[PDB]
Amino acid sequence: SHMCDAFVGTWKLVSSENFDDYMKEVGVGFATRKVAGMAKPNMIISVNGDVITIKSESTFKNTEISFILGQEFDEVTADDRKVKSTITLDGGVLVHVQKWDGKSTTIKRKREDDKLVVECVMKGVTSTRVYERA
Ligand SMILES: O=C1C(O)=C(O)CN1Cc1ccc(Cl)cc1
Repeated sequence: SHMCDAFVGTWKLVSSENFDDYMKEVGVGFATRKVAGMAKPNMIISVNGDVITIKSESTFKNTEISFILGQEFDEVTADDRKVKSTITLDGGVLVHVQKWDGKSTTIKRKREDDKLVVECVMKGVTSTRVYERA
């Protein structure tokens, strides 16, 4: 049903801003921040029926999530948090909320021009990560 069509594909990270500070706010430790911050992941997004799959492949970690919009799931993040996640579409933006230990962070993924822009927010700290088609 052409849900998420403009997101589907293989995307490569081309810029990052404020990611170390976002990771600090989330609680990521020093060594993981350094290695994770170096990574240039590819994000691979696909849809099969109602199921969306987002894979992230990098030299740091490979991650994979599959989900149905609005339906909570378990996620182990790249930094090894065990979180409860819900992903919805809000006005054409994929909004990914992660909950763990009474904390919450939100990752928004949006298409803007030929890029896919990822905004990661923890309390007052935002990181913006820009991906281009691979
Ligand atoms: O899901 C994404 C995505 O498509 C990014 O660019 C950043 N991110 C969150 C994130 C948090 C912590 C670590 Cl260690 C690694 C990634």
